[PDB]
Amino acid sequence: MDFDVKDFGAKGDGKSDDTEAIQAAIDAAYEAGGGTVRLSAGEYRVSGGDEASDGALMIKSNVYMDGAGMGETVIKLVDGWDQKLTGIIRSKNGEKTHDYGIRDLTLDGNQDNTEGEVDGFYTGYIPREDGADYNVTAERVEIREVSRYGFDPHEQTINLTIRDSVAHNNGKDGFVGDFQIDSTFENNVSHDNGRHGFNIVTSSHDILLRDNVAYGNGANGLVVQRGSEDIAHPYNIQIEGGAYHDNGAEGVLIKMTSNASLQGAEIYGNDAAGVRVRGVDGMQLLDNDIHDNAQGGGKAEIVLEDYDDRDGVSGNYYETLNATVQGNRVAGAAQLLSSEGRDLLDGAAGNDLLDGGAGRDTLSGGGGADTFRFADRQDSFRNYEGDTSRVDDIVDFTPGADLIDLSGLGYSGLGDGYNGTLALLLNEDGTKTYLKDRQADAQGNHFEIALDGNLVDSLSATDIAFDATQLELLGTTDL
Ligand SMILES: [Ca+2]
Ligand SMILES: [Ca+2]
Ligand SMILES: [Ca+2]
Ligand SMILES: [Ca+2]
Ligand SMILES: [Ca+2]
Ligand SMILES: [Ca+2]
Ligand SMILES: [Ca+2]
Repeated sequence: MDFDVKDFGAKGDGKSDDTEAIQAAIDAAYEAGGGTVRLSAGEYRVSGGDEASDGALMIKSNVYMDGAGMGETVIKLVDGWDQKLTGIIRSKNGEKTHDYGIRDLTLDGNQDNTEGEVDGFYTGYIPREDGADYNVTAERVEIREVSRYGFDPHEQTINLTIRDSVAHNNGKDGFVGDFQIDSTFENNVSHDNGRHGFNIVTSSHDILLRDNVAYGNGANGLVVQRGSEDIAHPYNIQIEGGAYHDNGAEGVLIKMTSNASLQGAEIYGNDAAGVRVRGVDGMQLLDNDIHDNAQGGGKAEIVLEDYDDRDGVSGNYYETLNATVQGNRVAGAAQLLSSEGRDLLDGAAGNDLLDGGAGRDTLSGGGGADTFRFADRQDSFRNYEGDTSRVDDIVDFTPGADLIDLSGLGYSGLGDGYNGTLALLLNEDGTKTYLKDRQADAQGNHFEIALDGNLVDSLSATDIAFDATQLELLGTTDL
């Protein structure tokens, strides 16, 4: 059978302290080897213990707590509590608790009637040490009015799944995954939180974020970040679907992360850029709908940039690398900058800036007047003796609108390809146009740019900026 807290003396009347009865039900379920602790409809008042790590209710291995539904079963911190409480429901610190979860209930932090930092649901083994909770589940759970963190799974947790859950009106973050491994957040809503809707931090890796919605938060709707500690970066973070809109900061912020992907999401109405990527080694930005961002100021809907933490906790400089930005609808300017490696960068209807950096890159501007910047002669070249092509190709250059920014390369204009000029040439097929420097460097490399189509007769000098003054007069972007 199931274990009913009201059979253990829980009143569920909104005043009596039901902590002991709920914990007795949990302990009885544990003694039998596992089970379900069921709470009928009602408001159950709970309190904490002697220490912060005691939380309020200590859930245990093989024990699931199952209420009557969000707003129907409410576990609410007692009025006047003035003690920091790390997890109204939590597992034990120093124990690798496993195969437990919470279903069909509301956790209420009673922040209006209590003092101190309170978190709703807390998991993990020990900060900074090895060992993990595993097989943790939260389904159809609402966490509200906690002072710091609504859902705060922590270090370490393996195979956590939070689904169909809501976190709202919490102090800092509705959902925060700290060192989650092989974990899934799906079909959740995080809104009206103090700082973040969703926060993936502290070396979390192999995380799926599917069809989540974040709005009304004081900062990012979703942030994937290393954190404030000198620790390993998160990696393998796959965001699919969902919406991140009307937040006080960027819709989606990804910084100091490896192999992150954001696909199929709707990102609009945010105060900062819709998508901001800072020092990410491996970033896929695919088939998103990004519009009407930067509502509190800013010039870009999408920002790709590095992160200089040389004066920070790590002392390192992190370059954004290995970017594939394709298929997005972006109703504004996109700053698509990358570095060494092959990058595929596609703009949208806005006035975009594209620079793939070193390596062989494929650039396309889409609609609007787009600037394609080439900042170094080593960033696009062909070696004829080796018959090796490392030539950036521009897919859809439009001479009447787009601009090639070569202002820092020391070329003076079009010509025969020697002595500071670039030769405008057509391939023998008529399908490709080339801007070629016919002078080889010491390594036998020729600086070249490939443009798909036949542009020998329409591409002119005013389409290329050869120095700083020409860039000043011809610039197509505010970036
Ligand atoms: Ca239920
Ligand atoms: Ca534990
Ligand atoms: Ca464009
Ligand atoms: Ca590149
Ligand atoms: Ca264009
Ligand atoms: Ca060279
Ligand atoms: Ca390049």
